[PDB]
Amino acid sequence: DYVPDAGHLVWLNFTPQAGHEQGGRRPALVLSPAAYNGVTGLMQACPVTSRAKGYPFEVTLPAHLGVSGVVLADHCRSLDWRSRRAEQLAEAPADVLAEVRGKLGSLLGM
Amino acid sequence: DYVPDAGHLVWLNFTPQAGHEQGGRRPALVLSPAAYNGVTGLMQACPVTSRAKGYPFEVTLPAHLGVSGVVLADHCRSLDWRSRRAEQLAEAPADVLAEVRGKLGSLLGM
Repeated sequence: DYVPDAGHLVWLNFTPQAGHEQGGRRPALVLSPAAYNGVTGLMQACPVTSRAKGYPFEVTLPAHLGVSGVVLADHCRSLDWRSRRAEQLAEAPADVLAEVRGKLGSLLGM
Repeated sequence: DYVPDAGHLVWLNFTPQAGHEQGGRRPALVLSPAAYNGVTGLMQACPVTSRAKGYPFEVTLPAHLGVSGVVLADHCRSLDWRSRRAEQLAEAPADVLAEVRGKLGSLLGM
């Protein structure tokens, strides 16, 4: 009965995807709250990749979480987290969630 | 040489998708700016349906844009717009963009 909540890092399959969208099973930083995620079966989450290109939209995860890679803030997507088999991994610190949101917000024109 | 820009309504294939994610070929409201869209080949956009479910995160498109329906603000996702074959259709008015952004921002925890 796990419902991802905002700030959770979950393992999720980003496949299926198209083109340059992130694919593959990897952590994902959940941005939407569990109340939405649980009522819809969807969530907004950003994939984490170990193939960091060092660009500013990549938000690094503190080593303490045990989740390698960077959050690709700009790659946030509406995801069916049951279909994509979300599995809880960890919880990101508030500052990572704030940085990802600020960067994604700038991308979305907020 | 079209690069989608923020506020554009484009026709796009939301397939491939998983599960409850919005699929199908339909309009999309682009939120991210062309500078990003053109450098990455990705964009953040929300799907449009001409058949509203009647929920608050739908944002109705005004008449006379030649694209009708509602923008599903909560279904925004990072999309490879070349893979999904974005075709420019129209430009949404600033108030639609702002309402979509405000709704999506609430979803994303901003």
